[PDB]
Amino acid sequence: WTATSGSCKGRCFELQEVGPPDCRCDNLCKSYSSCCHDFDELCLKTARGWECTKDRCGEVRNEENACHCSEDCLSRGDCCTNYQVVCKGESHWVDDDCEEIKVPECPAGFVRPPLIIFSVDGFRASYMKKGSKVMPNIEKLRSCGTHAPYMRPVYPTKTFPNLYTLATGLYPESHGIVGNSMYDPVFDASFHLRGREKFNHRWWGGQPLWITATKQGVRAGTFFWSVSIPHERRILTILQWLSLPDNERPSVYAFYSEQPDFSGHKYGPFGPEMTNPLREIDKTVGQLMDGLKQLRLHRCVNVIFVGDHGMEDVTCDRTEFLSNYLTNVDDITLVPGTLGRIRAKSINNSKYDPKTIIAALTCKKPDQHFKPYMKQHLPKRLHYANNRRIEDIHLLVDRRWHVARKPLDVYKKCFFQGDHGFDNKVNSMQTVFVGYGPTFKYRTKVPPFENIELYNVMCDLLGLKPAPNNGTHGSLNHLLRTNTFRPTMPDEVSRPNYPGIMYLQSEFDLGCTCDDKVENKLEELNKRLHTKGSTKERHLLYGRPAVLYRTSYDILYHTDFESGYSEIFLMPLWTSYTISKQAEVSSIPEHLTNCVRPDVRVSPGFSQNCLAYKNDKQMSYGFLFPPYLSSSPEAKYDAFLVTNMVPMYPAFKRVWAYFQRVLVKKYASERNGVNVISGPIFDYNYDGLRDTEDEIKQYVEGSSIPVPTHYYSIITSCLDFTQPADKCDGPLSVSSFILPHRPDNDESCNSSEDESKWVEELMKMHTARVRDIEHLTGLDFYRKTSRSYSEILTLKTYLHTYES
Ligand SMILES: *[C@@H]1O[C@H](CO)[C@@H](O[C@@H]2O[C@H](CO)[C@@H](O[C@@H]3O[C@H](CO[C@H]4O[C@H](CO)[C@@H](O)[C@H](O[C@H]5O[C@H](CO)[C@@H](O)[C@H](O)[C@@H]5O[C@H]5O[C@H](CO)[C@@H](O)[C@H](O)[C@@H]5O)[C@@H]4O)[C@@H](O)[C@H](O[C@H]4O[C@H](CO)[C@@H](O)[C@H](O)[C@@H]4O[C@H]4O[C@H](CO)[C@@H](O)[C@H](O)[C@@H]4O)[C@@H]3O)[C@H](O)[C@H]2NC(C)=O)[C@H](O)[C@H]1NC(C)=O
Ligand SMILES: CCc1ccc(OCc2n[nH]c(=O)n2C)c(Oc2cc(C#N)cc(C3CC3)c2)c1F
Ligand SMILES: [Ca+2]
Ligand SMILES: [Cl-]
Ligand code: NA
Ligand code: NA
Ligand SMILES: [Zn+2]
Repeated sequence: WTATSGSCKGRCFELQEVGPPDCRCDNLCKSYSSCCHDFDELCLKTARGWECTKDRCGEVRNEENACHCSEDCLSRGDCCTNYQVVCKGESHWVDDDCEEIKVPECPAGFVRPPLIIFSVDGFRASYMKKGSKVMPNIEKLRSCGTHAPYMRPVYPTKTFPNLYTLATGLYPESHGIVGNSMYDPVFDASFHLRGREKFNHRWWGGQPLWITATKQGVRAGTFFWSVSIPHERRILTILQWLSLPDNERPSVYAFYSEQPDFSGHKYGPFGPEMTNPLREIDKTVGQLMDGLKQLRLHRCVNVIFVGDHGMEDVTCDRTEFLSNYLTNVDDITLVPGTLGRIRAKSINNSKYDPKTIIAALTCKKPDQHFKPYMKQHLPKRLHYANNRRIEDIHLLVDRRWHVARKPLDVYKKCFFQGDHGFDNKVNSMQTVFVGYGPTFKYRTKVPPFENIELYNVMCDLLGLKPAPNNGTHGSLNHLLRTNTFRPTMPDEVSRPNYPGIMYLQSEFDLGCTCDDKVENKLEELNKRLHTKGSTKERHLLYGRPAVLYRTSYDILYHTDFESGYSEIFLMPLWTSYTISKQAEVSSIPEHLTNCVRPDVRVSPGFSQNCLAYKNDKQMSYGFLFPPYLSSSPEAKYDAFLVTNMVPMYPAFKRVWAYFQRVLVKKYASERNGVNVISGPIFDYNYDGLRDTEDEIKQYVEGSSIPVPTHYYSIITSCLDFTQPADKCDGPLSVSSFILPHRPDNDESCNSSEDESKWVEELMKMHTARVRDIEHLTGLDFYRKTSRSYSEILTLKTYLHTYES
């Protein structure tokens, strides 16, 4: 209940939220149906429109006008944004040459440059180039400020998950807005875009920027605008707040446009109808910049022009129907569209079975435009699993398509030509970033980066300490002129042991055999040197990874590779090796097919054994440093050490062998040498974080050998490919993957074909940031390069997408 009989007189767009049942006058009151009786009259004036004309100049103030052109409007702070242009011979900001803003140029009483976040819904990255002719204001921000050619949104590429990621620096699984639609089973409550339900605090985790600012004594304008407030009024309100006195004035502001997303859904991303919406956004930007210019703030304010997601071509006829797949279609609930989420229709139905639903959805039709996953099997780069609101069964839908339950859902709900939501690496989903102002760089292009990184920089821009978040603070220092955040490398927690030869062959009873009894002071001093690390600068090119948790591990050196071997998990945490352009691939000799060799540096009790793999009918093994890439027949023996062995399902060994035999060498050819760091990942609780030993759900049968959920590789080389990977003077180039360790290749519909037809496709889908591998392993990579730490942080956030 609201006592709407109070008044908005002198309260229009007040910053405090007034408590029920007293009537509100804030930019949220419309959404709560709680505005005072006179809110529209007083706070939503429209009389005479939004622009000054010559004949209004020097008018007598008339308080009913939307905005003013009277001589007193500047001190009142309520001129039309074009007042100075029309009435005072000034130029529009867009017509002014851009000139570097070397220092903030702020009016007295401004303690720091204010930040204005201009957020646009559905603004696809390619609009910056393709619409540049109709967006002169936005083109000026982009060209004169700092811009990325695109910015990567988060999955799902939907509005609220992405806006709240911008706000919090968190993945949707952590902030809680995991879709525009959600069921929370703990609260037994549903989230929808309609009504006031979405406003309930329980949906929104983490700490958004406006709360971060408030808690630390920086005042914030309100980030949510009711849909019925016109954009001209949003801009006027922000400009009015900016003329508040010092003590009362916010330092951070947000504007929001529902366009171009609204039209894009109707017309498709490049419908001819889309030019108008783009012009209109540009005009709104021009209003803001003109208004800042009037207030003498245009060389003071940092402006961020930022999108939430793009827009793809999607039409009703491109829908897959679960009714064509499932017999039981009425026993499921489906969240539909550009992603699918499935759960049981009724939690009383114990004939519900995820295993049979998944199997009925898997490679059933030759052109099938979606792929089913248990959420833990989704590419780790998506970070879309660790929340009770994410259903176990997920459908990744091909770009340009929808999934729906039954045909009737689509015609009793073509009425649309655009949509978004797809995998966040899809080009049509990429969105925009431009920063303009004293703290941003001048005329600077920066590589694409992920929207999860922005919260940190927004905190930097405002002098705030960010709340714990998923950005990597310092990874975007290259966007900034000043206010950089200079992180230190984390300290190593566990120091390695360096074991020498400590065990005789006969102390081992591993049930392994090797035909290795095939054997000089020339060639033995040499082998000893290798085992002492004489070739380590070749194979360990960026220093040893630091272990950031308490554990017990051994550094093991070899001619061809170096490893950090965990006595806890009985396998390497990491294995590092360099493969030059000239390296040659060989096979595993016939006599060495089943060769496994005890490592005389490591006790029996801290070794795997071959009996375990013989007895486990589901589990085989592979090796981390590939025997195929041995530098000599004698070196090959090192590759068969029990300390280089890792448990692998036969199905996964298909993938791994092809990567090791064929791809590594292909990457070395193309990249002029690669350095490879490979290892296991244990994430049984799918939280994106290294499991502790007591979190492991599966072992090689009868043993203490833990089964990895994933295997990773980090493949580094010289960004200037004229330099070989092992003699690189400059910046580095990286690609990584985190391949799921699965007992079948059901994910790959073409997997009965030759590995050359499907394995690299799998790998690309499981592309990763080095940073994702750091979280999953507790390791810190690139500790010793000649590069700046911020640059290394940027490298670590890099994602190789394979989009064109
Ligand atoms: C991306 O960035 C974020 C932020 O840095 C990372 O998330 C952090 O990860 C930490 C580890 O997972 C986690 O730490 C835990 O905090 C628990 C206290 O939780 C509350 O307080 C925080 C701080 O303000 C708050 O943010 C939390 O908010 C969560 O929950 C609310 C309501 O449910 C949501 O609104 C909100 O969205 C958020 O949910 C998300 O996280 C939770 C987990 O917190 C998930 O359940 C959701 O799926 C969702 O993703 C909370 O209100 C604390 O209790 C934990 O401590 C346990 O474990 C340690 C082990 O060292 C031990 O000392 C304790 O004994 C304790 O164990 C006891 O409880 C166990 C579990 O019930 C039980 O089994 C034991 O027997 C014990 O009794 C833990 O320290 C931190 O909360 C989050 N922060 C956020 C914001 O999500 C994220 O990891 C990053 N991702 C990647 C990939 O890098
Ligand atoms: C850059 C970060 C950012 C910018 C703009 C944001 O909304 C802008 C917005 N106006 N009107 C509208 O329909 N939309 C989506 C935003 O989302 C929210 C902000 C607040 C607040 N305060 C509250 C909510 C939930 C719905 C109740 C969401 C957001 F996080
Ligand atoms: Ca984990
Ligand atoms: Cl959704
Ligand atoms: Na076996
Ligand atoms: Na298959
Ligand atoms: Zn949309």
